[PDB]
Amino acid sequence: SMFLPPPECPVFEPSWEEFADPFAFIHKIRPIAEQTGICKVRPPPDWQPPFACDVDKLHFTPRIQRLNELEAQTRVKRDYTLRTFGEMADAFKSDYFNMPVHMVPTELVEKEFWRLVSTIEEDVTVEYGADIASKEFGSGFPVRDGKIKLSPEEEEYLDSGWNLNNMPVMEQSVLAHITADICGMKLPWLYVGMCFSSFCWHIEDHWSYSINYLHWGEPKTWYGVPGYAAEQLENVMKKLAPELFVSQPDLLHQLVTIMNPNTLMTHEVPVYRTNQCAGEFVITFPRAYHSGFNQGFNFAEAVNFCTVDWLPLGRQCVEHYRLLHRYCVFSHDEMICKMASKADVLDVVVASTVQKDMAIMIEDEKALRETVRKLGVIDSERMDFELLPDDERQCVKCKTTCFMSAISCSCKPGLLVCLHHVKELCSCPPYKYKLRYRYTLDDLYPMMNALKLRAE
Ligand SMILES: CCN(CCN(C)C)C(=O)CNCc1cc(C(N)=O)ccn1
Ligand SMILES: [Mn+2]
Ligand SMILES: [Mn+2]
Ligand SMILES: [Mn+2]
Ligand SMILES: [Zn+2]
Ligand SMILES: [Zn+2]
Repeated sequence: SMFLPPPECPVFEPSWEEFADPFAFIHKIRPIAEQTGICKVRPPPDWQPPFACDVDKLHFTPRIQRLNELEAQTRVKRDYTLRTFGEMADAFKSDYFNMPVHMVPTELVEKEFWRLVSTIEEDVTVEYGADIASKEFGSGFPVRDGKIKLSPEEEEYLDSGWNLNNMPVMEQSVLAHITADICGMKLPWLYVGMCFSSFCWHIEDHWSYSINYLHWGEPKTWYGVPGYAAEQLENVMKKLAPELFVSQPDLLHQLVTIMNPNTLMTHEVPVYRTNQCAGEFVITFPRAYHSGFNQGFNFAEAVNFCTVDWLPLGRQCVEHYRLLHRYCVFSHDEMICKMASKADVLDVVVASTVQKDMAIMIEDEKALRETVRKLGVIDSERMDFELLPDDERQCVKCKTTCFMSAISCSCKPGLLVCLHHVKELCSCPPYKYKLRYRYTLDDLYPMMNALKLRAE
């Protein structure tokens, strides 16, 4: 056999009552769906957000993609309109199979994708569209304030919990009250697909959820691995493609690849599949590896998503980043402290969950400060870390974005290390160093206490 399709991931068909609140729904399905990494959600049949777009006025520049298994691709890096892209895309698939596009079976495209990527003699290239929601490339969902009168049907979906523009700013999102420069994680991204255009194996930034909606067009085929098996997958991948695991100079140089799910399955990594059709959602859970390809010309929209369930995994993720020397998108501790400073307006369940994470943060910080004092760092000064651009507050050694504290030395102006890397700053003795801290321990306990009062 060439390709043995992985088993199907779970599919949910919520009632209107179940669907109305996405956070409740996603919490409810977690015990099932976290075991598979991905799941598919079919909205109720009358949930039909209208899509409108001028195919001649929307412009984008897609990336050329070689389709070679295990070959390195960079995670981010010729102008088309949506019309001219669609014409290219349709002609490509039509010519590839010598058939009309709807007649090409999904099973065949999948088999052929996996043949094509493993065959060295084949050098098939396609074009992959990825674009932030913006003035120049709008969301597929309705949004306010475009200097345009919206239809009543459009207005029905402005405030939907499953309008991907709203999910990050709803009260149950833990990023709802955050306002650091992290646009990539509260704003949707648009993906214009064609036959075989592919998303390599990856997990989301900070191990966040993702929500993915296929607005229209031909299906999107997915493979997913549960969070629990993330390190098994990485070990399998490292053995077969070690070049992908060399550390990156920055966060725009991440290496990813196409890899046959049968290889993962041969090494006892659990993998699930689905074909996502127009009008369906795919949800990826924290640290759930996923990859896939498009069956044909299509239009998808996705957003990162951080719930109360995610919060403690977010802390683990930043620890894992420190161990790997990987750059952070934002400071998790900064997020926690921001939320604490708004305790009175938080959702009560969010308040309760932030309180728990904050207690861990404070105890770890207490221990770290005791440790650096014993190393002979004596001098200290308060510092408003949040005011520094990220690249001015990264640990020299592990690249973590500092917030709670860091160590500086006047012999190396502007350099910082986190409290795990006091020995990596410079050759001067520790009495010349200064502990730079955002809060005293006595500042922190009342912040956590406000959260407790809000939580009731
Ligand atoms: C939430 C959107 N986002 C942030 C974008 N930035 C990293 C640039 C992602 O990474 C999503 N992960 C990539 C991806 C693509 C696709 C696709 N082309 O259908 C499906 C699943 N995952
Ligand atoms: Mn090939
Ligand atoms: Mn993704
Ligand atoms: Mn001062
Ligand atoms: Zn460090
Ligand atoms: Zn020094």
